[PDB]
Amino acid sequence: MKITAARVIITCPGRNFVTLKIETDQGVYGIGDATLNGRELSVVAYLQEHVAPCLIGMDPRRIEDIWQYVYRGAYWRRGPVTMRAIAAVDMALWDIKAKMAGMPLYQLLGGRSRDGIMVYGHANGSDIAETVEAVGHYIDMGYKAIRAQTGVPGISLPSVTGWDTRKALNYVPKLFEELRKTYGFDHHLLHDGHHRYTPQEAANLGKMLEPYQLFWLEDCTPAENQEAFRLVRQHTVTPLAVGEIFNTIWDAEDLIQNQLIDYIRATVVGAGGLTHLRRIADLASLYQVRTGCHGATDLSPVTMGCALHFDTWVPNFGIQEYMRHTEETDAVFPHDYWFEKGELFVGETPGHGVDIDEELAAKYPYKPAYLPVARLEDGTMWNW
Amino acid sequence: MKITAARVIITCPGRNFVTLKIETDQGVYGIGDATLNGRELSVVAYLQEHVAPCLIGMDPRRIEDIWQYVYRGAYWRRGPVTMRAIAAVDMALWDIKAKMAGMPLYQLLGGRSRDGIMVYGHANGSDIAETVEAVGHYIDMGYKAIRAQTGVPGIASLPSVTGWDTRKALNYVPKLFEELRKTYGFDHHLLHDGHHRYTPQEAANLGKMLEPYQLFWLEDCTPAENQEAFRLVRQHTVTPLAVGEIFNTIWDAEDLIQNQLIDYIRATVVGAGGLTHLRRIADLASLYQVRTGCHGATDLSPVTMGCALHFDTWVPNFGIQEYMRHTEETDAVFPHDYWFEKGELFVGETPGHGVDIDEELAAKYPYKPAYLPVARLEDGTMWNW
Ligand SMILES: O=C(O)[C@@H](O)[C@@H](O)[C@H](O)[C@H](O)CO
Ligand SMILES: O=C(O)[C@@H](O)[C@@H](O)[C@H](O)[C@H](O)CO
Ligand SMILES: [Mg+2]
Ligand SMILES: [Mg+2]
Repeated sequence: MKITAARVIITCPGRNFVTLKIETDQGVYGIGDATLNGRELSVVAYLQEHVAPCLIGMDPRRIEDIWQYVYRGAYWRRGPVTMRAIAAVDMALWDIKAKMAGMPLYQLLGGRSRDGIMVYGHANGSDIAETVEAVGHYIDMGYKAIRAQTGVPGISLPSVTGWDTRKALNYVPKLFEELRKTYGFDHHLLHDGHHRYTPQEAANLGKMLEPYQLFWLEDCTPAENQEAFRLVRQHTVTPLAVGEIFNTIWDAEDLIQNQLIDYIRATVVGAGGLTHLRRIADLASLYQVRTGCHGATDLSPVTMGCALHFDTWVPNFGIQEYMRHTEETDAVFPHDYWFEKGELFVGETPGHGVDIDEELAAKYPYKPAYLPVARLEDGTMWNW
Repeated sequence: MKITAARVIITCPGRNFVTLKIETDQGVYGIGDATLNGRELSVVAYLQEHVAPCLIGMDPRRIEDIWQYVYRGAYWRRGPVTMRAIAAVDMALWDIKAKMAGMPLYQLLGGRSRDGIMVYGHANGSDIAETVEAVGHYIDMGYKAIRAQTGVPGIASLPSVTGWDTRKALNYVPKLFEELRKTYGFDHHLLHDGHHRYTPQEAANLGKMLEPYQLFWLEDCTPAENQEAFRLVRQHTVTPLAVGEIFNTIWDAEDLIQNQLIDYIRATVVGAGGLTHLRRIADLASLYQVRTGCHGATDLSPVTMGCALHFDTWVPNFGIQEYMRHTEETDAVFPHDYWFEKGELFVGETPGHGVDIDEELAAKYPYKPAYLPVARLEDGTMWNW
């Protein structure tokens, strides 16, 4: 058996999405997500100009060998661009293998460990009053868990957002106090610090959030230096989550082994496919750390398909982030998974259950779009 | 003052090179290297399609701000492609800054700490005898330091596949160095590149066997994604350790340095985010007496070498600089102010990093796909080349 083509397909039905389709001399084919929000074309070139030509002629059934080949062979290892390409390949290969085996992907990983996949919604508001109402809305819809984010009163090319930590420190804890007073403690409440705090400030925020029993406080402080979470972990029992921007297990080995986090957010597209995410989930499992896969809209339905198959099997499953795609996106990427009363469900279609309608995809041309950047009040470049 | 253009130039005068040229509304312009061997076009896209557009209109004098902007603004941080793009931008801006100051770059970093820059050459051979001969040649050319690599007897359009067997290497390599010292004595720095082929225990074993031959260093003995991998090596041998040519940020070497597991950090100006970031890596290293030993193979353009030599000229904890000669064509395409003489490199007094690019001449050498090799164990196992 041989790979006869590895094509990259770009479409923009609501936002940019890059897909890889691996074709074989047998007919069966597979697709993988390679979308890197804000730097999409870098992965396209990585795949088309470099990886693709090497895949031709290889035996697609050798998922592990090809993963190692693309990972080690690159010589310059790890990285956002590099791992996205590897993930796209890995996803396409597992898709092919599941199809050939005639089973939905989760069966190959080890079968299902659960039925539905708990997810959390995005309750946003310009202020507390508005955010509180938004959480009520997600509660009405059947969500067992809701992430609450609020604007802080007083706070194409990349947009520029402002930030001031002291204002956030004084406001955010009031949001959650109001949420608990209003809705009680029967719901999982989450918060994304979005890399804005130093370890000490994160420790301060976490301790102030303790009486509100949050499901987790995410990406509280930049994690390039994994020891950064030590101070936070030492000063608070608020659950900690991190990892959406991670691309390999090395970005989290110390956070996990030193028990500095409760949820690992790495995704199938961000951390090199099922092959590598599995290793990350395994290490986490040893320390009772659970999966809490990132799932914003900049991850295509292909990723969500693969993520749900993963979530259906993984023992130490924690939760799955869920952001709805547009109708156009859903048309370009027909899939076998659906939402129902706060839970996602993966179908029984062989492969990861997702496909790409190339003809329809061609009707939505690439359109550049950047993620925002943040600056402090004095103009200092900060973390968005 | 504003950036009016940030163009990417591709040329292949002997091998592929990617260059970024930042222009301003003041006449002065700067260039930086963005070459990532075997994956060149991904950096071209990263820069061309995403970063360049954002640079238009920014104040080129704000080197730190722009570095932080591209580094943090990317959201998805670190990585070989990401850092190569950032390094190119940084090099071009420091180049512009030094030109505007009317001084060669090293003056801005803090002035020269030395005259010449010691380099080491590449003595290779298919077997010990041939390799011993090559070392003698390099010694004849006046090299004070020589890296000696030998093929082991029992062991470009697309990735070539090379074979590997650790046991055979372990039995053969120590004999190379034993022969070298017996033939040339100990009045020469001798270096060896393990090139990621060994596990930590095997590297400890190799290092220990090499101890009698006093090596200047044993480089990249074992994969370092897990910085703890050098702990076993360091605890079992006194042979000096070097690592880092494939690193792209200070976070790839933080623990290696602070836990004193290495003696030389090999990170480069193009691999680790430019002068701005490499300086931070050098500063951390000096606190533990770790010295610089910047990688410098041919896949790094003269723009990188120029920047590296300015950095080497200033940095106090300088150790050594790798030097692989570029082809005449490459030297013609990239006019530069630095030269070699009796085992040392010297950077010139030309304002900026002293390097430039002849765009008209560069256009005469079309890009040509070329990959690095891959290695597989005897049983077919994908390994580290
Ligand atoms: O946790 C989250 O949902 C956010 O961090 C993401 O929306 C993130 O900002 C985007 O995925 C970046 O592309
Ligand atoms: O230390 C060295 O000289 C080698 O490791 C390099 O030639 C390396 O193989 C290449 O620079 C990779 O592009
Ligand atoms: Mg987040
Ligand atoms: Mg090397």
